[PDB]
Amino acid sequence: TEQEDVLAKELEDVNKWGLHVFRIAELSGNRPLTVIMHTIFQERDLLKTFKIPVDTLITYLMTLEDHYHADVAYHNNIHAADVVQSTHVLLSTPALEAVFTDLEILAAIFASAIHDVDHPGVSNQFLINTNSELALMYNDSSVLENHHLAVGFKLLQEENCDIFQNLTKKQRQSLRKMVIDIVLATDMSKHMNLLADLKTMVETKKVTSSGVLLLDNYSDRIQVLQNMVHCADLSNPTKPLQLYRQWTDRIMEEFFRQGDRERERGMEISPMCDKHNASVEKSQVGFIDYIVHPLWETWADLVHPDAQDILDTLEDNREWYQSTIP
Ligand SMILES: CCOC(=O)c1c(C)n[nH]c1C
Ligand SMILES: [Mg+2]
Ligand SMILES: [Zn+2]
Repeated sequence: TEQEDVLAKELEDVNKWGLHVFRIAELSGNRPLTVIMHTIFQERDLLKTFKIPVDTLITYLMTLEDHYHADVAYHNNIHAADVVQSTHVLLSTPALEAVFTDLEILAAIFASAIHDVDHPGVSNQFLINTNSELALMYNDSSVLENHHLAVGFKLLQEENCDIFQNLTKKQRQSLRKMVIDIVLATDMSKHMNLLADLKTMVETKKVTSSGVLLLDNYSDRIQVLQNMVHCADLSNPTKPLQLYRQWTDRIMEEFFRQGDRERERGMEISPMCDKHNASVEKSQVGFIDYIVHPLWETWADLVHPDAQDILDTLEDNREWYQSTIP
């Protein structure tokens, strides 16, 4: 049908920053994670490399996607698809050419796909403050992130869902460890420490004559993968403005809903969650200045000059949001 043809055409931009992910979500019947993951797995020849049966991949992807909440405005299957595709583009950076193995590539992409699964639309701090069952289970540390991992891995056990069935025991152990290390690193409470270590690597950077990064041990390799997926997670402000604005509307909706729950419970309303006392534009400029730009400028230095266009877009968007403040 016409819908299928237009979807296929939009998916031709899968290797580009600024993919029309919302349009893909609409055209696919709200299956952006399934179609984008499938497209990327075919593009990178991952099904053949890891002997993943196509039916198994689609079954797992659809099940995983079903565990993202359709009533959560930001932390849903569209965000997951976006982080997956963003990681996919970052992995193709010329400075990282042939740096990571196929298993490491698989781990980064899989981690991106499951990284927010079953997100309830409220923060770790909210879960801790409300004495939730999740915070009790996880002892207040990386509560959501531990849960996303547990669900992502548990779903592999469903009927015809083990996409890693033909990996060796060693490969399965290695992939699991890498995925856990990556998703736990998406917890924002770990941002400052991750950035500090990324800055240290940039200062002690070792490269070939062409500018390709030389990473030998696991500690350095996983650190780059952790920061890569963290950058992908925090990539909305670096995308074309039309996309960024849509992501902002979505996170503000989610935040305001959390603030409504806090207000009625007599709790202090979390930053950016009070719909009656919000400054959306000022908050975006602040988030770029204090979190997103420091991170992306450091990533840009690591892969210089491959991320210049991304950094340029970030700065363009910061300038535009600032202009909306009288
Ligand atoms: C698109 C704008 O996103 C944010 O402001 C934001 C913050 C702050 N925390 N998480 C997100 C996604
Ligand atoms: Mg998360
Ligand atoms: Zn996320």
